Amino acid sequence: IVGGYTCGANTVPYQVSLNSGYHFCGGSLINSQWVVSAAHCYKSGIQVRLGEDNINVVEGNEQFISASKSIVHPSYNSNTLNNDIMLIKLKSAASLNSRVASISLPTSCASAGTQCLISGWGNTKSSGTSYPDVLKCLKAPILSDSSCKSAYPGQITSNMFCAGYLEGGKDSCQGDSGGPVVCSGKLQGIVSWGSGCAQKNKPGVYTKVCNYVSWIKQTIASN
Ligand SMILES: N=C(N)c1ccc(CNC(=O)[C@@H]2CCCN2C(=O)CNC2CCCC2)cc1
Ligand SMILES: [Ca+2]
Repeated sequence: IVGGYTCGANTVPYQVSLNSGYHFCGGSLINSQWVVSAAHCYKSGIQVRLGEDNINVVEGNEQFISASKSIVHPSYNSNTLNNDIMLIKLKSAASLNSRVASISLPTSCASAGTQCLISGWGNTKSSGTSYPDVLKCLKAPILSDSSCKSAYPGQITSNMFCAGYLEGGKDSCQGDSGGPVVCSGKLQGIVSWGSGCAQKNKPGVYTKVCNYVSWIKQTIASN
């Protein structure tokens, strides 16, 4: 997160860290046994880290649980990043508490101008690299369909939206991938892609979760 702020410990209790001996992606807890993340975050050997603030110190409240299943959308395309969504089943259920909590799926899609909360342990620099120890936060609005397509012509599918700031300076970045965009208490986005980070006229692009609620339920119910 570039241009954001320190969230404060466990203020984003649905935020998880995907760990393979290092933080590599975020995700969102949607019930005691399932996480939503990005298909481009897929790999073998994922450990889901719940309850985290400082990812480099065991502070208390952490739950580390291996993934038992990682289910990438069968229509994911790694070139266009269409259908950039993955479900992870935990090997054991998480113990839910004030520090480890699920986030609701949407009942409907959000509209342009909706303010959302984006969070993660990704890069904090728009030029070069700096990676934080504690969780960072950014409030960002959803942009219009047309502004999104005018920024990234021929690259925005019906399964994507843009959010952020065209003037630059405030954005998600590498290492925030797979993490949440939460609007009015609902998970509406997944951190997916963009050109650079926090660059003028290049907002962030997010997977449109409302298009996947039925797929998520249907897939969890059969797994
Ligand atoms: N500016 C952001 N909001 C942002 C940008 C990138 C990420 C992480 N995702 C990525 O790095 C993904 C994975 C595959 C390549 N990719 C892309 O973002 C590549 N950038 C595209 C290429 C042409 C137009 C812009 C996360 C956030
Ligand atoms: Ca920790």
